[PDB]
Amino acid sequence: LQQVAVITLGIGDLEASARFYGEGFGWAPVFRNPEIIFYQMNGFVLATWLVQNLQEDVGVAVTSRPGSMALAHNVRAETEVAPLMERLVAAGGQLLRPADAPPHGGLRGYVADPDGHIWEIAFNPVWPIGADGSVTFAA
Amino acid sequence: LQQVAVITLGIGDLEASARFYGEGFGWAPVFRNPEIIFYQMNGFVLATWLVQNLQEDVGVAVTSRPGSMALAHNVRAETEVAPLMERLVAAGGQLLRPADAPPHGGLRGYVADPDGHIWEIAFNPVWPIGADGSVTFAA
Repeated sequence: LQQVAVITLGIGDLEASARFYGEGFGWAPVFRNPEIIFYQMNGFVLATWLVQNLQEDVGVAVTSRPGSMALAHNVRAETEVAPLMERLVAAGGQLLRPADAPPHGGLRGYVADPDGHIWEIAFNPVWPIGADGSVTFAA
Repeated sequence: LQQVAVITLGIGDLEASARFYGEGFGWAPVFRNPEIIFYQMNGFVLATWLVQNLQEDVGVAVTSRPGSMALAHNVRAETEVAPLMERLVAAGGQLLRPADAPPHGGLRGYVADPDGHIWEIAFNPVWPIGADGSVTFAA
């Protein structure tokens, strides 16, 4: 089945990460200990694990730097993009691209978390957002 | 709201990537063009976009190498971990860690896609998997 159970991001400091996701996104953890934090998302779990521990679990050297990837958070109105991005920046985020209209229409910007993981904050009215998140592609 | 709308992975070759996700995971795209492929997942969309295009959209230099992250796919029985991993490897995946029992119990291994993005194939009976994916953390 087409499923992702957990998105795990390697991080360097739990407090800094918790600040970004908690004070920036307004998310609350479902689990937390000195090495990992879990947030219940729309169909899966987001985990922020200290890099040393992630690397240890994989068994091979895993870089601490962000990679070729971006996670998008879609909002319900164009007026929500800018405000949310400001909140992320105020919570330790690094502004990468101020919100503007992408080729595929709508409005989107980019902000990276404290560890460099890229987040796209976007308004894309073409893709339905269900009652409890659940985003579905639509032509 | 606690939501991820899209997980975008930067890739170098669509055919190689499509082979891994299609022949390895058995997933089918909902959208595809010469630069990007979208797969409808459990509450969100997985996108594999040519790195040049991803970098262009963010506006800043974005590495082509994988980063400090891992995506997990949870199976419904311990006997499914090994077979699925073999299929991923046969589809171009790189075996990083043969399946074994992690500290938190269960069974899990790691295989990276053609571009280096790390996938954990795991059996974790403690976390419920709903009718259409939807994985939820449970103590």
